[PDB]
Amino acid sequence: GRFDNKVVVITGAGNGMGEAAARRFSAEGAIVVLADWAKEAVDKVAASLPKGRAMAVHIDVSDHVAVEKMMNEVAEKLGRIDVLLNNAGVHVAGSVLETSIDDWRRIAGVDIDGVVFCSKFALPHLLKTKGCIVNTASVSGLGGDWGAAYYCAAKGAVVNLTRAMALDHGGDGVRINSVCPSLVKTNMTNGWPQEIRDKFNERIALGRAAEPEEVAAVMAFLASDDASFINGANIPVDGGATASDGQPKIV
Amino acid sequence: GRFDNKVVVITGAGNGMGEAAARRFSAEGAIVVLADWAKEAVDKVAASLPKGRAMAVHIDVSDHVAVEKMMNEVAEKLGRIDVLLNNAGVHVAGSVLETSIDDWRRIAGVDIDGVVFCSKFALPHLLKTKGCIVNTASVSGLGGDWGAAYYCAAKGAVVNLTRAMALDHGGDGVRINSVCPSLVKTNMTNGWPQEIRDKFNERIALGRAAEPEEVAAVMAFLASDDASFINGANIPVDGGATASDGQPKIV
Amino acid sequence: GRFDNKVVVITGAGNGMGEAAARRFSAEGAIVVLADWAKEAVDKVAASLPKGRAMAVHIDVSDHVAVEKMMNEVAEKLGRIDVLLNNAGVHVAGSVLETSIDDWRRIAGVDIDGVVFCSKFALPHLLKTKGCIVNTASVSGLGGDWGAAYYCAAKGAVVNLTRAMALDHGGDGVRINSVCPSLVKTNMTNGWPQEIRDKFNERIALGRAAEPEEVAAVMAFLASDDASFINGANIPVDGGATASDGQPKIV
Amino acid sequence: GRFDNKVVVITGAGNGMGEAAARRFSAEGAIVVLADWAKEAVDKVAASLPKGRAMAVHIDVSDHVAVEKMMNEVAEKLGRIDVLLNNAGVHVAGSVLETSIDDWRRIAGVDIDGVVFCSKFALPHLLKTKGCIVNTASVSGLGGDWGAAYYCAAKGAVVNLTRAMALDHGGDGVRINSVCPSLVKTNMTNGWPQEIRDKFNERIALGRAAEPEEVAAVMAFLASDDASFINGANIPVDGGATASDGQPKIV
Ligand SMILES: NC(=O)c1ccc[n+]([C@@H]2O[C@H](COP(=O)([O-])OP(=O)(O)OC[C@H]3O[C@@H](n4cnc5c(N)ncnc54)[C@H](O)[C@@H]3O)[C@@H](O)[C@H]2O)c1
Ligand SMILES: NC(=O)c1ccc[n+]([C@@H]2O[C@H](COP(=O)([O-])OP(=O)(O)OC[C@H]3O[C@@H](n4cnc5c(N)ncnc54)[C@H](O)[C@@H]3O)[C@@H](O)[C@H]2O)c1
Ligand SMILES: NC(=O)c1ccc[n+]([C@@H]2O[C@H](COP(=O)([O-])OP(=O)(O)OC[C@H]3O[C@@H](n4cnc5c(N)ncnc54)[C@H](O)[C@@H]3O)[C@@H](O)[C@H]2O)c1
Ligand SMILES: NC(=O)c1ccc[n+]([C@@H]2O[C@H](COP(=O)([O-])OP(=O)(O)OC[C@H]3O[C@@H](n4cnc5c(N)ncnc54)[C@H](O)[C@@H]3O)[C@@H](O)[C@H]2O)c1
Ligand SMILES: Nc1ncnc2c1ncn2[C@@H]1O[C@H](COP(=O)(O)OP(=O)(O)O)[C@@H](O)[C@H]1O
Ligand SMILES: Nc1ncnc2c1ncn2[C@@H]1O[C@H](COP(=O)(O)OP(=O)(O)O)[C@@H](O)[C@H]1O
Repeated sequence: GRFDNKVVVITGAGNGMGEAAARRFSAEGAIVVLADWAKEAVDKVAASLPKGRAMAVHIDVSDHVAVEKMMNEVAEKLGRIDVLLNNAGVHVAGSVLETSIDDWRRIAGVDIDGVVFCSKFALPHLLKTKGCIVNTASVSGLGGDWGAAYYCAAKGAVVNLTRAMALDHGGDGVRINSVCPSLVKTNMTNGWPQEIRDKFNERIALGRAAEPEEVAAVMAFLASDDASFINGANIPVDGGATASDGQPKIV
Repeated sequence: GRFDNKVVVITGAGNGMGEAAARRFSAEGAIVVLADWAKEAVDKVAASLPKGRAMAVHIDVSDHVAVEKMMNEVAEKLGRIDVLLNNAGVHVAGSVLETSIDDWRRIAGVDIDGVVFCSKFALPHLLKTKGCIVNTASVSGLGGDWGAAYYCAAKGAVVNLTRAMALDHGGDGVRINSVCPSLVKTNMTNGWPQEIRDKFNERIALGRAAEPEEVAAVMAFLASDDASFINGANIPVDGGATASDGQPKIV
Repeated sequence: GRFDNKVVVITGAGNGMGEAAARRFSAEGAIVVLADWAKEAVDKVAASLPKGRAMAVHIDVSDHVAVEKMMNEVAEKLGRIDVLLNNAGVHVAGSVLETSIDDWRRIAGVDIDGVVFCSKFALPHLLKTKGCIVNTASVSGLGGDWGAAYYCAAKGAVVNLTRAMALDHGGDGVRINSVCPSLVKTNMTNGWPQEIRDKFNERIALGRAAEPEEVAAVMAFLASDDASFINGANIPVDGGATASDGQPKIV
Repeated sequence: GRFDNKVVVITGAGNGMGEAAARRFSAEGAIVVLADWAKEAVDKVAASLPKGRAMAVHIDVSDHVAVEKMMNEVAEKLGRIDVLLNNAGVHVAGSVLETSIDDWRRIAGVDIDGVVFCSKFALPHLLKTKGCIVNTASVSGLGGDWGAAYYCAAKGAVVNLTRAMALDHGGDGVRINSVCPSLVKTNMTNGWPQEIRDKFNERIALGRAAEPEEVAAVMAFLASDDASFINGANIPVDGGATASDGQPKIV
């Protein structure tokens, strides 16, 4: 019962890590708000969890007015917010020469503005509960990739905003951390050519992709009392990916 | 002259480190495009430099339409672009709880969008000259501050965009690097109280604020042949600030 | 019990975070080997734990002959090794100009050699259990201090040895990670003056020193199944210390 | 004449980067001490440089008594030391399971003790000239490699000792920085199988190995007045290697 009666708001709750986060927190006694643009996935997850202990909601995290209303209505209806998981995301592939101003606006709106807005509007509620924030960043926020320029800029914004907010609020009893996953098994990635999955298994020392549960576990730890002295941290959940200096594996 | 007949585009060239960069590159033979939204300031710097070797451009770098036009106009008139200094920036002080959505739009528009747009629209021209980009990020992009949340997110994006674009374009002969200053003596920090400045002399092991010329020296180095194997680097120009683990002096 | 019948070897187990780790793992069902060169201290901790579930080993971990023997003796008697906590450490204060070659030999022998030897001689046993290593490094290994030069070099080695061994062994089912505390309330720092401790409450955003139990909590997490995809990570347990760019508070 | 009449002591002066460093500094007016275990290479380089402006000397940098005598004799004979280049090195290949205690002693003696000892004994001389230190670290000190455990520990010690010493001495006017090269063209590496050199050209965005001159250039910059505000920095000279989060290049 690590999260007994704690109110956990999950943005991007309809993706693999979002759903694994929702089930892990629920299993540990949390009341879970599954917030997402899309309705089907979060409605199905919410319906699968204990009645009265899960609600699905529509949100555009790129919309600060909608975000502010969502955060106040959750606090009004459930009386508290204890945990924010900023798990919404969009990915676009390409260099800045292969990706449009529009692509940049899309990445920035969800991957940066979403973290800024949901953290700003949850914080007054988190300050009352001495709750915490866990951002879903990425190894792509700790270092660059080939062919994901906008994505790397945005997750780099999330990684450093995590540090800055942690300094601003940690002394008022609200810890702010991120998880920085590498390759996570979804149907997107299960479908990838074998040649591509092999290149990931070579660069990742554990030699496999993460299960979404393996990332949700770290999110749950970082929201737990055991993480009482972890603040402003960007935890690589990457089987060793970012532990390399970038030099090739030779035997 | 290290920069003899090289076209150097410098955003935020009307003041501080941009101005110091304009004088240093001009002294070393560069033709300098001075871009700024402070029309009088940038006109004065432009006019102070050798006739026919400097042109002022009145531009808000947050405007992708204006930026695209400037980069193509410069290329047409001067026949080339060798160096982009993404130096234009604005600061705002406070946590996300003390700074408005409008403060965020101002920070993100100049400090992220301006870097993204100027990089994107210069790059086709830099690919022809095998030129380079030097972003002015900040130590505020390599880690967090207390009370500059939006600025830290923005410079966070600049730091990781520097890495990603370096991976994308280095193989095509275009190096992308940043300088990451700590306290520099400019209009951006001239209002900051004495007790904060005194704490900077403690946290910076060199025991003083930087002169703008000291950062312009590193921008010139990073645009030089001597930096031919430096790519995707965020060079701290901070007198040791980021070298510290954040702990106070042990003795 | 998360660690039911797991053999956990803990260096520096007679005091501070090693002791707290011994109690936490023991509480969670571990059989604990308590290694220390403080024979009375480690005997007292060992004797305080459940009978037949703890053994004290009087060892100087800087001694590769003694370390090789302990690791093989433990494996013989207990039939397995599941977890190594490389926690033993000594501190010395000063620049290289104020600390002797003998100070360096003491720092390097315990703080680097001891980690290297214990890791090397445990690893054949951890490969059989698909166990893990948790190094106790320091924020003093992720960046510099004023006046702990030798200690910073040593913890520097621990941090990057953690990354390299993670790449070497993660694919064989052995995860290698560190915890990087800042100020923790132990014998190592109990002599440090009040003015320095007060500065720590400023530089640590949580505004307090860590309890040893708060670091032992993260060691237990990193040795747990919930850390199944964390490998080669240097987890800061520093209340935000390393999240800062080193600058003093901006407001 | 950037280094006119400045006394530059280069350890490891007989290797590719050592010789390129010696020629670059000499070209800029330096008086160069070429210090190395081996005699032939440094004698030949010294004999090739202006008479009265270069001397070759034997040193074991693993020997603190010999190092201390060398530093005092250079200061006695030439009257000053302005620059230390800590460029001595030994590499060993393998995990900790493939490399002996002896291998560790060899790596630690030259790659750590050499930097500690030469910096300790030069410093009193550098404090009189407000000179500087440039450590030859490695990307292998900024992150791990597969199959170089001891090497990664040692260069990780050099990277963090650089930070610590920079904090200790930068306020007394002695800046301390490192260069962190990746693959550098030598005959060792020119001879490598094409399959291995291809894997380096893939991970390095510039798509090639560094010339030793490209690393020497960065050493010369970091010792120059242009680097007046760079202190405690570990400059990647790696064509982008460490700019990657470790994820594979996919197209
Ligand atoms: N001063 C410091 O201590 C410090 C520290 C770290 C980094 N920086 C960065 O250094 C860069 C230069 O700032 P500075 O300290 O020289 O300040 P400054 O005020 O002296 O100069 C900044 C210049 O940028 C221009 N500018 C701002 N927004 C613009 C826009 N939208 N379009 C065009 N021009 C614009 C301003 O008019 C001004 O001339 C910024 O990116 C800043 O964030 C400053
Ligand atoms: N949207 C825009 O077009 C826009 C927005 C911001 C500012 N600007 C331009 O910036 C310029 C200044 O406007 P502002 O409101 O930012 O300015 P301001 O009056 O706030 O002054 C800007 C900075 O200059 C410093 N300063 C004052 N006197 C100075 C002097 N003699 N020399 C150098 N620095 C001096 C101030 O202390 C301050 O740090 C104008 O040209 C304005 O058009 C453009
Ligand atoms: N206390 C802090 O603020 C702090 C901060 C960061 C990291 N650390 C690290 O935490 C670890 C634990 O230290 P602590 O703070 O719990 O101190 P402590 O003094 O409470 O415990 C350290 C223990 O290690 C033992 N030890 C030392 N050298 C040994 C050797 N050669 N062989 C065997 N045992 C040996 C000591 O006898 C002692 O029991 C160390 O590696 C230390 O560097 C301490
Ligand atoms: N070469 C070796 O074998 C070696 C070297 C160092 C110490 N040790 C062992 O460490 C132990 C202590 O020796 P030392 O000289 O390091 O000790 P010490 O007298 O310096 O005390 C060690 C630490 O314990 C603290 N302390 C004092 N009273 C305490 C108490 N009642 N409970 C808990 N902590 C207390 C002290 O303030 C100090 O921080 C001995 O068992 C000694 O054999 C081993
Ligand atoms: N504007 C938005 N507001 C709220 N949630 C959003 C928004 N944009 C994307 N999301 C959600 O973020 C989650 C993560 O997106 P993504 O990383 O693309 O997941 P997946 O790869 O599994 O499709 C999704 O559930 C998606 O619907
Ligand atoms: N104990 C030592 N004292 C002084 N110089 C040393 C010592 N050990 C190695 N060196 C020198 O360090 C330099 C760099 O070594 P290394 O990296 O192996 O160079 P290379 O790969 O070109 O042979 C060499 O010139 C070598 O002789």
